[PDB]
Amino acid sequence: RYDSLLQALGNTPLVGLQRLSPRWDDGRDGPHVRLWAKLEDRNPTGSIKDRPAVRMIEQAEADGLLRPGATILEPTSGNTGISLAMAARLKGYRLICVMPENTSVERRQLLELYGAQIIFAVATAKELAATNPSWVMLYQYGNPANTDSHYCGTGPELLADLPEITHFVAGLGTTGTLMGTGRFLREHVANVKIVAAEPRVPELYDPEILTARYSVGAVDAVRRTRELVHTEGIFAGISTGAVLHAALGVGAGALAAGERADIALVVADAGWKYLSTGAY
Amino acid sequence: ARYDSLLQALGNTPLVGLQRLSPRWDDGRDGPHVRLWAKLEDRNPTGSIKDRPAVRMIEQAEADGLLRPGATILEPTSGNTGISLAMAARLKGYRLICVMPENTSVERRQLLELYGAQIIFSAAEGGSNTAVATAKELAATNPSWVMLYQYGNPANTDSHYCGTGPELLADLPEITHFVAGLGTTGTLMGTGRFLREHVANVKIVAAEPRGFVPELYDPEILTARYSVGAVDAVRRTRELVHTEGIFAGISTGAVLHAALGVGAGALAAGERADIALVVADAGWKYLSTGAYAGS
Ligand SMILES: O=C(Nc1ccc(Cl)cc1)Nc1cccc(C(=O)O)c1
Ligand SMILES: O=C(Nc1ccc(Cl)cc1)Nc1cccc(C(=O)O)c1
Ligand SMILES: *Cc1c(COP(=O)(O)O)cnc(C)c1O
Ligand SMILES: *Cc1c(COP(=O)(O)O)cnc(C)c1O
Repeated sequence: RYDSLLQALGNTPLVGLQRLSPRWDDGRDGPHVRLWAKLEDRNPTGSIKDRPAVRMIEQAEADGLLRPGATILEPTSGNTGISLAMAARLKGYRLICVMPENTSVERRQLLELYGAQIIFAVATAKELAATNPSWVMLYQYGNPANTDSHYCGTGPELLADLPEITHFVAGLGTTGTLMGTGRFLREHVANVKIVAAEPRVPELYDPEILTARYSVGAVDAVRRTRELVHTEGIFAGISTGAVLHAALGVGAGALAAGERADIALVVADAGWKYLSTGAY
Repeated sequence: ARYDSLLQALGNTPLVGLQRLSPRWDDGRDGPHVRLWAKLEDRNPTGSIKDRPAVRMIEQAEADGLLRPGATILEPTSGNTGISLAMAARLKGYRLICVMPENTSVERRQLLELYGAQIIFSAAEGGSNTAVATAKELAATNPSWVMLYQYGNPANTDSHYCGTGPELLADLPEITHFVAGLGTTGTLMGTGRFLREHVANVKIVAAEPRGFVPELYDPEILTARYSVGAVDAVRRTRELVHTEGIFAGISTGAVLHAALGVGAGALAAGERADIALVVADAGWKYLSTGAYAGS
C-alpha cells in the first residue's frame, strides 16, 4: 500500500503476446520468437510519463530549485503535461503547458481538470522561461531525471520479468525511455538489441545506444493499434502501434534467421485520449 | 511480474492511502485516525473492476460446458461489463451481443464497437430494467446465445470472494469499513462475505443512485445502504482528483460520498476507522458528459 498516488507508480506488468508472436512455442520448425508487452498505461495518469514527471519534480525539489507555489513550465504534446499537472496539484505548484494546437481534446480536458493552464512549442516555452526566471522549466528533453527514471525503473523491472530478453522496442520522442532502459539493458545484457520507432534532437539523445531506428508512417501505426486490440485485447494508444510494427519487423527477421527472440515492447499509453481522433 | 495473456494481468490492484481527503490521517491527539483507503480497479485489463467477474464468468461457463469456440455471448450492461466481455471474447474467439441503454456515454459505444461487439441500444425509459428485460427477450429468440447474466451468476460474487477480498485484507488488515457501489451486488456480496469471515467488527456499506433486485443480492451481508445523487457524486469525483490526483469515474464519487459520511461519523464519535473504498473505474469514458469541466 501507498501513502500517495505518486507512489503507486511503475512495477507495470509484462504480458506475452501469444497470438501476435511470430512463433510462441519452440518446435520442430525452429525456436520461439516472442513479443512481450509492458503496460505503462497502468500508471498514475495512464501513461509512461508519470515516471520522468515525478522523478523530475522530486529532483528539482531535492535540489531546492522548486519551492511552495512556484510556477512550472513544460513543453509537451500531452502525456507529460498530464503527469506534471497531477503531481503539481498534489504538491502545490502551478503548471503551464505549452502544447501544439493539433492535440486531442481529451488531453486538454484532463489538463484543465488538473488545474493546468494551456498556451498553444519547445521554442515558445524556452522563450517564456527566459521571460520569467521565477518559473521552473524541468525540460523533459534535456533533464537527466527523465533518463534516470527509466534507467532506475523501467529497465530493471523489464530485466527482472524477462531476463531472457533479446530486444527492447520503444518510441523515440524525448528519448528518455530508450536511452535509460537502453543504457541499463546494454550495461547488463550482453548483445541486447535496442530498437526505436519514430514518426515518418533533444539533449538527452545518446547516438551510441540504439541498435536500430525504424521510421513508421501514421497509417501503419493506426492499423497496428487496431490489430493489437483485435488480437491481444490491449486498447493501446497510437505510439504503441508503431512500436508494435517495428517489433514485428524484428520478429519477422528472427523468425527468418531461425533464431530465438524475446522482444520486449512498450505500451506507452491506452487508447482513451485518442478516441476523439476517430482512429478506433 | 510476468503474464502469458492479458486475462492474467488482472487484479492485485493497488491500495493507496488518501491523506489529504481522510477526515483525519494521523493517529494523534484530538482523536484516533479516520483513514480512507482506495482500491484502484482501473488498474485492470479494460480499466474497470468488471474484468474480475467478466473473466471468471466466462471461465466458469467454459468449465461447465456452456461455452464453446464460435459461441455468441449475450449480455445486458451499462458499459463496463460489456467492454470486459468484449476483450475476453477477442482472446477466446467468441462473438458478443451487448444490450446497453441508449443514454450511456459516447466513449463506451466507441470502445465496445472497437472490440467488435454488437450493441443493441435499449430505451432510456426504464434503465437497467429495460436493458435486462430486453436481453431476456433476446435470450429467448435464440437460445444458442449464452447469457452469462451478471446479475445472478455467483461467478460474479466469486471473483470478489477469491480476489478483491483477500487482496484487501492482506493490504489493510486493520480494516473497519468497506465501501463500494451496489449494482449487480457481486462486489459487496463477495468482498463482504470474505471480510465478515475474517474481520470481526467489519462494516459493509453500499452506495446506490438516488426496478428489480438482482439474484445475487444477500442483504444480510450489508450493514448500511446510502442513496447518492449524481450532483453529489460528481462534486465528490472532482474532489478526489483535485486532492489526491486520482481521475475516477462518477461511481467512485458516490462511493466517496458514502465513505466520507461514514468517516465523519467515526470522527465525531471519537473512534478509529480504516475505510477501504473501491475506485471501480477511471474518468476516461465519462469526460464527454461534461462532469469534469467547471461545475
Ligand atoms: O514521442 C511521442 N510519441 C511517439 C509517437 C509516435 C512514435 Cl512512432 C513514437 C513516439 N510522444 C511524446 C514525445 C515527447 C513528449 C511527449 C509529451 O508527453 O509531451 C510525448
Ligand atoms: O452499478 C453501477 N454503477 C453505479 C453507479 C452509481 C452508484 Cl451510486 C453505484 C453503482 N454499474 C453497473 C451495475 C451493473 C452492471 C454494470 C455493467 O457494467 O454492466 C454496471
Ligand atoms: C513520451 C512518449 C513516448 C516516447 O518516449 P520518450 O521517453 O519520450 O522517447 C511514446 N509514446 C507515448 C504515448 C509517450 O507519451
Ligand atoms: C459494476 C460497477 C459498480 C458496482 O459494482 P457491482 O459489483 O456490480 O455491484 C460500480 N461502479 C462501476 C463503475 C461499475 O462498473
